[PDB]
Amino acid sequence: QQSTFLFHDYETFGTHPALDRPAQFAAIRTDSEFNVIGEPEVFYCKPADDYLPQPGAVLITGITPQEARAKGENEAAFAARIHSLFTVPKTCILGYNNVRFDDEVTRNIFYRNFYDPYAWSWQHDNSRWDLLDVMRACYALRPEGINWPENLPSFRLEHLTKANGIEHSNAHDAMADVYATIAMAKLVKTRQPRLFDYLFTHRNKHKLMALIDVPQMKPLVHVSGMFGAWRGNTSWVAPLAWHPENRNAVIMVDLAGDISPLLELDSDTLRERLYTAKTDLGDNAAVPVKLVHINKCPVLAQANTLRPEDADRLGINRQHCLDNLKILRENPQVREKVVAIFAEPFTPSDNVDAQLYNGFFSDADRAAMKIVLETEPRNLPALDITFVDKRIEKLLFNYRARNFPGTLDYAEQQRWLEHRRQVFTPEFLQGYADELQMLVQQYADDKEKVALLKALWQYADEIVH
DNA sequence: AAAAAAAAAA
Ligand SMILES: [Zn+2]
Repeated sequence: QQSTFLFHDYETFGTHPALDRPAQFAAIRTDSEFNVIGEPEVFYCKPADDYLPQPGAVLITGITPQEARAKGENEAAFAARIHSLFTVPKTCILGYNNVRFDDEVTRNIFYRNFYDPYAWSWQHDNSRWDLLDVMRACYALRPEGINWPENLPSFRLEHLTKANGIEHSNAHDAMADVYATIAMAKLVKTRQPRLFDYLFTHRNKHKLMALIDVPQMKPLVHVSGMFGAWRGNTSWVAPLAWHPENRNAVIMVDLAGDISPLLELDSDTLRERLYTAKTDLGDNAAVPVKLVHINKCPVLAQANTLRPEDADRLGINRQHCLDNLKILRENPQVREKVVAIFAEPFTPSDNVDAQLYNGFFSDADRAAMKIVLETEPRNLPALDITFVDKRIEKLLFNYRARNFPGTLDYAEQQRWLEHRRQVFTPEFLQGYADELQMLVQQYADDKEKVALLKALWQYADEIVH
């Protein structure tokens, strides 16, 4: 066995990994130096009878449900084959914006189809990585030897390829975006091996904790999209405390922001202000507090990694940062307040699709679920097992109804049909139809997009009648 | 060993 990178991409029918369903999946395997191993993979997913796609999404990808209905297979066979690629030992699974999007989709596909939601990402020396954050880090820290497009720097993949001399034909097709991803990976590793190798070696959470010192509030440069392009997605942060409820989260202070509220205000108002919209503040200062999830490949380094001139380029004032840090180190009651902001319960939906983060499944249940996968769908009803987790019973019905409709008996068929009738209410279809209509006018002068809106209208019409 | 449901990238 040898270490490889697996570049992957999804195209989905919507922006919500739990409720929306996937459409296309692509992947290429490569060695340490980015050379294709074997054949690229690209497949579709046959969307079930209880789902209509977001019009927005179909407009973006050009993939109609009929398209995926034809050349794709059920979500259970989709899941199974992505699973076998993802679980090849010593694989680093990566992509573009895959940590916040694609991996979430992956987790839910496994959850719905009885695979471990997470194992693919740690077991047999597996790991994940996000290339979007690397591009951003490169622009902030070591921009020399690459072109960065503007409008303010854009990190949309189609722009970064075009503005560097790489084929970018038919974007938002999965296979092409993987190729472009591979493209940016080679470039940066060539032009900036120092930063690239550093970033890769720091994808794992244990290396990152080596940088984080709560008691000293030792400052760090942090590149993250939430900081905004108007300052290169970069600032100097300090760790105040480990999040009281989430163990993979550290509470940072953005030293570039205004620390009046933290000194002045108390626990509750601050929480209110933090979740106050950027527009409803009036004159009030923003809370310069941000969570960093150490399992989500965040970009962190020692302060001096942002070099004097680079900080000059992005317009980050170092003196004002050092000013803030020194006041904070002398004002420990601030640790109290920021902890308190995050130390308050939550309610999930009664929809089992949206329940992955209810908690891990036990050993006993995995066994159970392992046996589910090993049973012929036609013998599932006869299977005599009991599950501890309330979720599993509910997932199993959905699995069966969505992937194996013919294995349902009469009463289960009647149950399913009631589900479908509860999804496709009159109020919902009107909302759906209203949206298509709106888009049809908004694109009256576009044959390509109206044909899609027509297609979506037809698919909706047949799937509910 | 694994998680958590403002800015800008999907
Ligand atoms: Zn894509």
